[PDB]
Amino acid sequence: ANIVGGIAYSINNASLCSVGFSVTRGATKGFVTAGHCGTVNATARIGGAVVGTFAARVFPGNDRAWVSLTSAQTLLPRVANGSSFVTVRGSTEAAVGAAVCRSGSTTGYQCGTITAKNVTANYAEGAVRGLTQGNACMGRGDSGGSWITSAGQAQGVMSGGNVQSNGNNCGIPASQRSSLFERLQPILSQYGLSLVTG
Repeated sequence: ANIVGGIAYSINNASLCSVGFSVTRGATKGFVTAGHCGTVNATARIGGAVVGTFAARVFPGNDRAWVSLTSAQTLLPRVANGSSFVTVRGSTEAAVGAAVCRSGSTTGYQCGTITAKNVTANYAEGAVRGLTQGNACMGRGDSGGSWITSAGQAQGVMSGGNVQSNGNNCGIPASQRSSLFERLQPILSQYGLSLVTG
């Protein structure tokens, strides 16, 4: 399969989440995603085919993971934007007030601004701290998906937010949205990963 940020993948033939970013760890191919998406050794599938397994994760406390892929997979420095693509050019962290977009299987490509940093989410499983907050909308299934600036700077991976009864927060104004992502930089350093860029 071609690995592109924002596309759907399944975990152990059950849950559905979104790809974060293509990465390498030496000769090993992979992608980063959210930790709540799967446990270590869980099997990831794209288009019905096994593509790899969860190599490591932290959730809760943090919300990060990476999936170790078979050599047959094709890593790409891209994030889905409809039929088009946003090129991943680096991982410069944007400041509060910056415009940012996110890509996921459920709500697709959505944009907003970064509104706060170091936010704590109180999930069913426990607290996750240090999250960055934006007001781009999102829905269930967008978890793990890319957050990236239009200029191609990868920001992090979708963790969660204040979804409504319809499963997303698209139906409320941006001013009322809390869409939270896990910063990319600590994921890269924790697992010794390098971002695939173009």
